[PDB]
Amino acid sequence: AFFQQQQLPAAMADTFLEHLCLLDIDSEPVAARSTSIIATIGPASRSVERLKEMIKAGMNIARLNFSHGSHEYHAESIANVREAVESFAGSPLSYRPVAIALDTKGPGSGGLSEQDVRDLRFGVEHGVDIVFASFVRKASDVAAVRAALGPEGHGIKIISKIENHEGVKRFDEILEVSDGIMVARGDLGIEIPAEKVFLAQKMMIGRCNLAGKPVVCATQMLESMITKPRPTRAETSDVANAVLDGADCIMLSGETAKGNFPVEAVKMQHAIAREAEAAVYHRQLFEELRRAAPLSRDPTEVTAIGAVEAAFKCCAAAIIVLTTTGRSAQLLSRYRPRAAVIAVTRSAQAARQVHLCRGVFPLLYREPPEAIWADDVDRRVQFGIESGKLRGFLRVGDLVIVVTGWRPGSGYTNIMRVLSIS
Amino acid sequence: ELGTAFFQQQQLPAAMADTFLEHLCLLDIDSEPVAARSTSIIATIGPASRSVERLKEMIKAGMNIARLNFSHGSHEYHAESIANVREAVESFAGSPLSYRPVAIALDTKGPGPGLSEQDVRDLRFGVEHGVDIVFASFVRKASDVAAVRAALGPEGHGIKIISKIENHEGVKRFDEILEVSDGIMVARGDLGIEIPAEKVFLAQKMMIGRCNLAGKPVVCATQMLESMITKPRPTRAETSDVANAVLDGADCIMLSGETAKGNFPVEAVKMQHAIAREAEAAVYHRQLFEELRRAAPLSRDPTEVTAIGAVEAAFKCCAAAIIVLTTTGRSAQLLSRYRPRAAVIAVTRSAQAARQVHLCRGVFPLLYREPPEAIWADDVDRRVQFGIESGKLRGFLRVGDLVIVVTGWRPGSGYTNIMRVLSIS
Amino acid sequence: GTAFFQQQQLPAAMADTFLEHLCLLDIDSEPVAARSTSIIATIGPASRSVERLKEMIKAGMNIARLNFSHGSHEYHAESIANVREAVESFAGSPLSYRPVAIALDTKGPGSGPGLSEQDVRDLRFGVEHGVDIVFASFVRKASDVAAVRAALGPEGHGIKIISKIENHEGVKRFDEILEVSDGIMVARGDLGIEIPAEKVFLAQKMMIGRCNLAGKPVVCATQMLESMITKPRPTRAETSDVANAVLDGADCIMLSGETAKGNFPVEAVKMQHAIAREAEAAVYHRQLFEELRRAAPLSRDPTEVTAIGAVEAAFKCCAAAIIVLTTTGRSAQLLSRYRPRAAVIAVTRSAQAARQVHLCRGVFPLLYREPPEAIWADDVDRRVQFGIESGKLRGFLRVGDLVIVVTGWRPGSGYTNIMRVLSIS
Amino acid sequence: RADVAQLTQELGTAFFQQQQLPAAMADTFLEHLCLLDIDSEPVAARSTSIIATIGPASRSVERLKEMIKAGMNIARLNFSHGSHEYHAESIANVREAVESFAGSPLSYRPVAIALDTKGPGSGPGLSEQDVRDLRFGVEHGVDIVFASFVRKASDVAAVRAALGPEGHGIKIISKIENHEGVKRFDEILEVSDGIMVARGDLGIEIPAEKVFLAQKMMIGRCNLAGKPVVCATQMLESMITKPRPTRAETSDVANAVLDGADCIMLSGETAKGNFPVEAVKMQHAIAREAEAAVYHRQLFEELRRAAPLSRDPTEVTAIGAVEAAFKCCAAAIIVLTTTGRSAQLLSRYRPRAAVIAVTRSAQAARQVHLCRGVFPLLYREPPEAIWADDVDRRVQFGIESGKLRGFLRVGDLVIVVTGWRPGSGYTNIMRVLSIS
Ligand SMILES: Nc1cccc(S(=O)(=O)N2CCN(S(=O)(=O)c3cc(O)c(O)cc3-c3ccc(O)c(O)c3)CC2)c1
Ligand SMILES: Nc1cccc(S(=O)(=O)N2CCN(S(=O)(=O)c3cc(O)c(O)cc3-c3ccc(O)c(O)c3)CC2)c1
Ligand SMILES: O=P(O)(O)OC[C@H]1O[C@](O)(COP(=O)(O)O)[C@@H](O)[C@@H]1O
Ligand SMILES: O=P(O)(O)OC[C@H]1O[C@](O)(COP(=O)(O)O)[C@@H](O)[C@@H]1O
Ligand SMILES: O=P(O)(O)OC[C@H]1O[C@](O)(COP(=O)(O)O)[C@@H](O)[C@@H]1O
Ligand SMILES: O=P(O)(O)OC[C@H]1O[C@](O)(COP(=O)(O)O)[C@@H](O)[C@@H]1O
Ligand SMILES: O=C([O-])C(=O)[O-]
Ligand SMILES: O=C([O-])C(=O)[O-]
Ligand SMILES: O=C([O-])C(=O)[O-]
Ligand SMILES: O=C([O-])C(=O)[O-]
Ligand SMILES: [K+]
Ligand SMILES: [K+]
Ligand SMILES: [K+]
Ligand SMILES: [K+]
Ligand SMILES: [Mg+2]
Ligand SMILES: [Mg+2]
Ligand SMILES: [Mg+2]
Ligand SMILES: [Mg+2]
Repeated sequence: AFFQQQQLPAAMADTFLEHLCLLDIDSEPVAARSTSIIATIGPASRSVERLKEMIKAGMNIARLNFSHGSHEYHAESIANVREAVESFAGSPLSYRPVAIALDTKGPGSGGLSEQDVRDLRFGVEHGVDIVFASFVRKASDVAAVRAALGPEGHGIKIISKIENHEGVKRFDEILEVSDGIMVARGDLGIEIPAEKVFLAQKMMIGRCNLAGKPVVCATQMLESMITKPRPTRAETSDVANAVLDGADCIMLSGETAKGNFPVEAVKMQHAIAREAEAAVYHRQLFEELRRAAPLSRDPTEVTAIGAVEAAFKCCAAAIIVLTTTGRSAQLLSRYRPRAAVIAVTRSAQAARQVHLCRGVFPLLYREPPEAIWADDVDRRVQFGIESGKLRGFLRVGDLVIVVTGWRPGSGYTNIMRVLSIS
Repeated sequence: ELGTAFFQQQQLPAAMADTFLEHLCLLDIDSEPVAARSTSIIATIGPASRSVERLKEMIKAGMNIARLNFSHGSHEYHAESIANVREAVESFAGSPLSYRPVAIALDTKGPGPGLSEQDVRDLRFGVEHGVDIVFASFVRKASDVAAVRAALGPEGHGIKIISKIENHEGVKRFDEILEVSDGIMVARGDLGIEIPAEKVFLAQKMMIGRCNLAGKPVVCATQMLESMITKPRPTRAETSDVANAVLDGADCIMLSGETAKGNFPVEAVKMQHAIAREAEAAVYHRQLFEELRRAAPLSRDPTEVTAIGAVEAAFKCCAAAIIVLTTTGRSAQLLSRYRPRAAVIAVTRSAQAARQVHLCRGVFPLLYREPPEAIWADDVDRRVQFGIESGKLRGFLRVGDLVIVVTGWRPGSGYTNIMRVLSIS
Repeated sequence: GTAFFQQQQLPAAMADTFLEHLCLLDIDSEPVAARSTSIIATIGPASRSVERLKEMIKAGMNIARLNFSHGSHEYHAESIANVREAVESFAGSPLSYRPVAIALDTKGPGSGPGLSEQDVRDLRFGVEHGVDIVFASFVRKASDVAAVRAALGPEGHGIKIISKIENHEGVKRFDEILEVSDGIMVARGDLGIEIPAEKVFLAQKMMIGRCNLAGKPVVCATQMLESMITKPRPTRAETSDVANAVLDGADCIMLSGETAKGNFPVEAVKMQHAIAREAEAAVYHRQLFEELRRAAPLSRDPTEVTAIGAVEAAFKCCAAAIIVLTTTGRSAQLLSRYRPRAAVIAVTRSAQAARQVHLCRGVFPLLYREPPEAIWADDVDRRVQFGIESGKLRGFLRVGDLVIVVTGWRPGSGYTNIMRVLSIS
Repeated sequence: RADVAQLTQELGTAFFQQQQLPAAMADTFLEHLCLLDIDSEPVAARSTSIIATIGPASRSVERLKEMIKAGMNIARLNFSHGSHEYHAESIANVREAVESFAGSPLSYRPVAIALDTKGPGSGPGLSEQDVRDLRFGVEHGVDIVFASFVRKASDVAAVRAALGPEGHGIKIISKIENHEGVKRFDEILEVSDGIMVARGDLGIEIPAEKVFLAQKMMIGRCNLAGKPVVCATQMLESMITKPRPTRAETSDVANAVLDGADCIMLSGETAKGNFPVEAVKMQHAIAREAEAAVYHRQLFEELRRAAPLSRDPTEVTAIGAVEAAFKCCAAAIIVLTTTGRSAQLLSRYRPRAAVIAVTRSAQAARQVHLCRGVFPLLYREPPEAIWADDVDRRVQFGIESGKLRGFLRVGDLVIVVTGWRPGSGYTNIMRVLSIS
C-alpha cells in the first residue's frame, strides 16, 4: 500500500517516458505540500477572520502590493495578518509562521523611484521579511534596493521581479546579487511576445534551481477564480506545470486580493501543488542537480548532499535541520529531497523567510533553554520529531536524517545522523 | 557549412545540451523558430466560424482539422458547415503555395450504457458525407469503440476513430481503449468534472505518454485559450497550457468555444500556431529520441525498421525534411512516432490519407494528382521530385540541403523498406 | 525463440547498467556471430610453408605481417609468394574464398631523426611487390607519416599506412599522427621499454578510444600469447589480455613470435579466434553504440549518413548482416565505426580493398570476380545475391533472416546513399 | 567546467592534472578512455591489497620485511605442500617481520595470514586432511581461509563446522575453480565472506577462452553484494625467472583492478621465484595506476542505483559519507570499527578517498585488507573514562596518523564516520572536518 501512494510506481520508472505512462489518478498524495503559496492581500482578504481561513487553507506568504493603497492601509493589513497568525501560537507544535512580503510600485518611466525609497523604509520600520522588487533590469537596481533598506534591513530577502526583455537578457547578473527571482508574467507577457513567456519562465526556473536560489511563478495562474468558484483546465495545468518546472513558490494576485473566492483559490493551489509534487521524477532530477552542482569545500554544502543522499537511500520521512539564518535548510532544499525538510529555528524571521525554499517546513522553537549546549541541540531535534508526529510527517518506526553543527552560531553545520523514530 | 547564425535559431544551443536541466538553462527568447509548425490545430466550427470567408482566414491562420460538434445543430446545419469548409479549402487550389488539405472530424453527442440512437444516425451521416475522423464521446471500454466501428457501416472502415477519455472509467481502462482505437483525445472539460480538477494534468500527461509509446495520435482539448472567447489576448496560464501540451507530446491541440462561438476565432488559431512553433523548437530531442528508441520494441516489420533508420539519418545530417511516399499514411505515422526535427513531407495519391495524416505530429501532406507513369520506378521518382519541388516552393528546402527519402521496393501499401540520402539540386 | 535470446550473451546485452551486464555474463552462453576482430599473424620460419599457411588461413589468419627488421628482400619476396599461393589455392570456390592482406612492418629510424635509407628501399620493395599495408615503426610526428607516404611514390597511393606508436613522443603527439595516418598500432614491446611498463595499459586504452572515436583502425600488438611460442596452452594473463584488447575496442589483434618462430603457430591463431569470439559477444552494445553515436559529429556526407541509418536499422530488427557494396572499402569502414552486432559483408571487385578491409572490425570481405553486367542495376543485384549466397554457405545467414543492404545511386566510389531492409529467401 | 571551476582556482590546475582527474571528469566512458594520460601521476595510496604466497623464496624474516615494505598485505600459506611444522615456522617468521615495525603505532602495518586448503581431491566434500589443516589454522590464529574447490553452499558450511566454536571470527573466502562452482555461485557467495577467482584450476575445468567471462561475472556479483573478491594465478607468471613481466601480464593486473577486484595475488612469483620483492613492487605500481584510471562517475552511479534501499543505519551512513567525500574531493574517510563492517560498507561504494579504519581489534585490522581502499590503524590505548572522549581520541589518532603519513594535509577535508553507542552495529554519524 505504501508503494502504491505518492506516485511511487511512476517514481521507480527507468525513463521519463515510462514515468509518464505510470502516473495514476488513484495514487493519493501523502507528503505535506512543499511549494509555498503567496497570497496577495486586498479588500477580499484583509479581515482577521478571512486571514485565519487563508492560513488554514495553506497561505505561507502574504504579499502587500504597494502599487495601490496608502502606508496606513498597508500597516493595517500587516497588523491583521500578524493578529491572524498569532491566534494559532497557543499550540507551538502546530503553529505556522507566515512571511510578509512588500511588492514595490517600481521605477515607472525612470532606477529607484522616490516612492520606492519611502515604501522600502516603511517595510524596514514594519519588519517585513521579503521585498519583491518590481522591474529589476540590472544588478545596480538590486544594489539600490539593498541600500534603501539601510543597516536595519540587512536581513530582508530581495526577490527580483523579471518583467521585461532587459531583465531576461541580464538575468545572470541579477540572480548573482539577488536572494531569488519572481517570474512576473503579467508585465513580461506585455513586454515580450505572449508566446515566448513560457521559455523565459522555464529558463529562469532552471537557472534558479541550478543556483540553489528561490524562484516564484506569478500572475494569472487561477485568473478565472476571481469571479468563478472553479478554475479552467488551462489554469490547473499552469499551476501543476510551474511545480513540475521547479518553482519554489506559486502566487495568487487578483484571485486573493479582490476576487470572490480567495480561500478557494488558495485551496485549489494547495490541492494541485500536492498532486504535482508527487509526480516529480526525482530519479532524474536528483541526478541532474547532483551532477550540475559544483564541487565544494564548504561543510554545510557537503553535509547537505550527504544528508539528501542518505534520505533517498532509506526513504526517510524527514530531514530535521537546526538553522539560525535558514541557510542549512536552503542547501538541503536545493537537492529537491522527497523527505520533508523540517527546519527548527529560534529566529522568527528565518522561520518566515524559509517558506521561499521548496520543501522547507519551519518550526519556531520557543521551549526553555538547556544549560548544556549538546542537550539544547538534542532537545531542538526532539522538538522537530514531536512536531513532525503531531503534523503527520512522522510515525514510530520511520527513519529521519538529522543535520546539526559542531558549535553554536550560524555557519558550522557539519553533521548528519541517521535516527530511528521512537 | 551552415554558419553560426543557423546554430543560434530554433533553440539549437538548448538542443545540444547534455542534460535536461542545462537544456532549460539554455532556452532563449531571442532564438527564433525556423521549422514549419508540426502540431496540428483542430478548430471547432460554429456560428463564429461557419462562413466561407471566415473559414478561409482560419485556414490561413493554421487550422488543419475542422471539428463538427454533433452535441448541437441538425444534420442540415452540419452538412452546410462541411460544404463551407470544402468550398474554403478548394478556393486555394489555384496556388500550390497556399493549397492545403483540411480534415473533417465528427464529434459525437455521446451516450445510456453504450451507443445511443442519435450517435448511430450521426455516424451514418458522417459516412455519407465522407468525414475523415470521428471523435467518439465518453469512451469507457473497448466495446464502446467496437460499437462505433460497427456503426461506421460497410463504407466507413477507413475513418479514424479517436476515443475521447472523459471519465474515471476511461482513464482506468485506457490500455484496452487505446489498443482498439486509432488515437485518443484528452477531453478535459468532462474529465475535470468526472474526476477532481487537480488530477486532470496527471491523466493528460499519462495518456499522452502512452500514446507516444504506442505511436498513436493524441489530442489535447478544452479551455486551452478559454479567455479568448471574449478577450483578444489570452491569460499567462493559457499560453503556458498550449506550450506544455506540445512539450508533453501532444500530436494535436484543439479550440472549442474559442472558434465555435467566441469573438476572436481567427486570433485564437493564430495564437495556438505561434505558441506551438515556439514549443516545438524547445523540445529536448536528445532525450526524447533516445527514450522513444529504447522503449519501442524490436521489430521485423520493414516499415518500422526503415522509419527508425530514416529518423536517425535525418538527425545525423540536420536534414531539412524526410520525404515519404504513402498510400494509407502509415509510413508517415511510423516516422512521426520517433519525433524527428525534420519535417515529414508525405506524398500521397489518397485525398483521405492526406487529410487524416494531420493527426500525426510533423506530417505535412501533399496530394499528388498526376497521371501514373507506365514505368513504376519513374512514377516513384516523379513523386519524390514533387515533394522536393513543393518543399522548395513552401520554404522547407533549398539547393544544397540534404533530405531523407523513404519508399518501398514495389507498388502497393505495406512494402516500405528503403531509405535514401539525397542532396537537393 | 527463447534459445536465440540465451546465446551470444543476450541476457547480459539487455542489461540496464554495465554492472548488471557483468553479473549476467554466462560461460554457458555460446557465441553465434562470426569472429569480427581480425588476426594478424607474423610470417617466419614456423609459418612459411604453403601447406602450413593454408592451415593458418583456415584457423582464422586475416593479415600476414612481414617483419622487415629480419630477413633480406629475397626472403620477404618468397614469403609473399607463399602467402599468395596458399590464399589462391582456395580461389576455385568463390563463395568461400578468404582474402588475406599482406602488411610490411618497417625496421624503423634507429638512431636517426626520420626515414632511414633502409626504410626507403623496403618501402619501394613493398610497392613493387603489391603489399596492402605498411606498419610504420617508431612514428613520432605527422612528418614521419608524410615521409613514408612520399617513399611509397605515386604507385603506392592506395597502400594503407598504420602508424606504430612505440615511445613517449608518439603518445604525446598521437592526435597529429592519427590525423594523417590510416590507423594505429599500439606496439607494446618497445612502448613497454620506452615508458614505464605499468603505464602501457593507459596508453593502449587511450589510443584505442581515440581510434574508435575517429573511426580509424587500431591494432593491439606484442606478447598477447607469448608463452605459446613454446607451450601448447597460454597463461591466464594471456587469454585475459586478448579478451580485454577486444573489450577495449581493438579492430585487430596480433601474433609475432607466436606465429613467426614458435612451435604452435596454428594453435596460437585458433586461440586468438576462440577468445575474440567470446569477448565480442560480451561487448555491452547498449552503451557502446549510444556513446559512438553521441560522440560522432554531424555530417553532410551521404555515405556517413547512410551508415548510421543502416546500423540503427540493423539493431532495430536484429539483422544477421549488413551487406554493403564498396570499391575502396570506405562504405564498410563507416558502418564498422558504429560497431554493429550484425556482420558487415562487404562485396567488392577490388582485390586490394578486399584485403585491406580486414583492418576494420566486423567487416567480412567477399571478392567478386564476374565481369560487369550491361545493366548497372542488374550488376548491383548480382553482387548483393553473391553476398547472400556466400553468407548462407559460411553460416552468417539463413532463410527468414533480415539483412540491411547498403548501395549507391551511381557507379564509382563515393556515392553510397541507400539503405534497404531485405528478407532472406 | 562550471562544476569544477571554483575548486580548480582553490586547489590549482596541477591538482586536477594528476590521478587521471581529466579522465575522471569525463561525461562518457569513451571520452574517459580518450583522456587517460601516461603523464598523469597517481597520488592516492594503493587501495587493492596484495596477497603474496609464502615459500622458499619468501620465508626468511629479512626477506619478509622487504615484502612488507614493498606492499604485501596478506601472506598466503599453501597447504597443498609442506608440513604443519613448515607452515608454523612460516607464520612465526611473518609475525616476527610484522612486529619489527610495531614500535610506531602511527605507521605499523598489519599483515593478514591466510590458509589456502589442499581441497577435496577426488572426494565429494571436506577431506580428512582439510579437517586437520583447518584445526591447525584455528590453533595458530589465522585470519582467513581460502577454501579450495568450493562447489556448493554445504562445502562452506563444512569448512565453518571444521573451524569449530573458536574459529567463528575467521573469514572464509570460497575459491571457485570449476563449472559447478560457477553455476552455483549465488548460493556459495550468500554463505561465504568473499570469493577467489582461482584461474589456474578454472582454466583447466572450463575452456581457457571462457575464464575471463567467469572472472568478470564473479567480480561484478561480489561488487554488487559488497563482499571481497580476489583475482588469482599467473598474473605476473614470467617474473618467476625474469625481472620484468610481459605486456599481457601488466595488462592482466590492471584489468583485474578495473574489473573491480578487491585483492590481487602472487603464487609462484613470490613462493619460489627469483624476484619475489620485485613482483610485489610491480603489482603495487600497476594497481596504483589502474585505481586512478577507474571511471568513478559511472561506477558510483551504478553501485548506488543497483544497491537496494536500506533501513540499516551503517549502510545509510556509508552512502552519505561516500557521497560527501566525492562532493569535496575528501582526502580520507576516517571510520571507527570493531569488526571491520563499517569500513566494508564504505568500501563497497568504491570511494576515491582512502578509508582509514581505526580499530582496537588486531584481527579486524588484518582482515580489512580484504576490502579495497581500507587502511587499518590498530589503536592500542586503554579506554578513556568518558566514552565520547574515547571516540574523539580515536578520531584524532586517525587524523594525526593520516597527516604524519601524507594521507592528509592542512586544508584538506575529511569525512568522519562514528556510532551513537559502544559496541559493533551502531554506526550512524557522518561529520565533515577541516584539517588544521
Ligand atoms: N525540471 C527538470 C529538471 C531535470 C529533470 C526533469 S525530468 O526528469 O522531469 N524530465 C527530464 C526529461 N524531459 S524531456 O523533455 O526529455 C521528455 C522526455 C520524454 O521521453 C518525453 O516523453 C517527454 C519529455 C518532456 C519534455 C518537456 C516537458 O515539460 C515534459 O513534461 C515532458 C522532461 C523532464 C525536470
Ligand atoms: N570501449 C567502450 C566504449 C564505450 C563503452 C564501453 S562499456 O559500455 O563496455 N563500458 C561502460 C562503462 N564502464 S565503467 O568503467 O563505467 C564501469 C562500470 C561498472 O559498473 C563496473 O562494474 C566497472 C566499470 C569499469 C570497467 C573498466 C574501466 O576501465 C573502469 O574504469 C571501470 C566500462 C565499460 C566500452
Ligand atoms: O543554517 P545556519 O544559519 O548556518 O545555522 C546552523 C547552526 O545551527 C546549529 O546547529 C545550532 O546553533 P545554535 O545553538 O546557535 O542555535 C549550529 O551548530 C549551526 O552552525
Ligand atoms: O504507407 P503505406 O500506405 O504502406 O504506403 C507505402 C507504399 O508506397 C510506396 O512507396 C509507393 O507505392 P505506390 O507506387 O503504389 O504508391 C510503396 O513502395 C510502399 O509500400
Ligand atoms: O565504399 P566506396 O568506395 O565509396 O564504394 C561504394 C560504391 O559502390 C557502389 O555501390 C557500386 O559501384 P560500382 O558498380 O562501380 O562497383 C556505388 O554506387 C558506390 O558509390
Ligand atoms: O564497524 P562495527 O564493527 O559495526 O563497529 C562500529 C562501532 O564502533 C563505534 O564507533 C565505537 O564503538 P566502541 O567504543 O565499542 O569501539 C560504535 O559506535 C559503532 O557501533
Ligand atoms: O508585477 C507583477 O507581478 C506582474 O507584472 O506579473
Ligand atoms: O467533449 C469535450 O471536448 C470535453 O468534455 O472536453
Ligand atoms: O614493433 C612492435 O610490434 C613492438 O615494439 O611491439
Ligand atoms: O588454486 C588456485 O589458486 C588456482 O587454481 O588458481
Ligand atoms: K507592485
Ligand atoms: K460533442
Ligand atoms: K619491424
Ligand atoms: K591449495
Ligand atoms: Mg509587474
Ligand atoms: Mg465532453
Ligand atoms: Mg617495436
Ligand atoms: Mg586451484
